[PDB]
Amino acid sequence: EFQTLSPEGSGNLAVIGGVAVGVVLLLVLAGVGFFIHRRRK
Amino acid sequence: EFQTLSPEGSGNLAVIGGVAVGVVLLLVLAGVGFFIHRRRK
Repeated sequence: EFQTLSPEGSGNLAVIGGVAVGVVLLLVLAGVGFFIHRRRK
Repeated sequence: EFQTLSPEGSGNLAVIGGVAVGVVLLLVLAGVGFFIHRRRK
């Protein structure tokens, strides 16, 4: 499930992807961050 | 899959939030969906 959203901005509407996308990635590291080591190894 | 497109639209950047944001919400329901009863206990 490889996916890559290249940077595409025009003006003020570009800020949408920047924040939106940025949130997605952060969501992964977060959940997958503790959900991967919730009880250590 | 995407069809019916106008010859000139002043919102090509809007599609960013639509997809980006839409993905975020879906990410929650997904993870929180199985992570709510994963392996039962």
